[PDB]
Amino acid sequence: GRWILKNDVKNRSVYIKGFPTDATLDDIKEWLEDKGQVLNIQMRRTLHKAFKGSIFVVFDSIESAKKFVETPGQKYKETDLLILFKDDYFAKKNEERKQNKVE
Repeated sequence: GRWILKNDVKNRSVYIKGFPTDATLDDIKEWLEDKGQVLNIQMRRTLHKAFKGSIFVVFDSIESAKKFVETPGQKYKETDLLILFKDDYFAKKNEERKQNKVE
């Protein structure tokens, strides 16, 4: 995270949670091919006695990645599919307010 050069990878990174218990590359790529195309996807796994099911997806165009997160709540039937952005994950993950606000 030192000196951002080339294409901003932050505005081009996306994370999705809720995939099936076997969201393999073929299964995860199947849902993306039918909605939003990703040029790079990282599968998040956890110890065998661990439960994960998370996968990071990076769209080819930065503008296309923001339009997917700016879309109203999008959930996939059968397996609950939830789309989360990197800025929000880091915000909901760290949990720390700095500037004043409603709270």
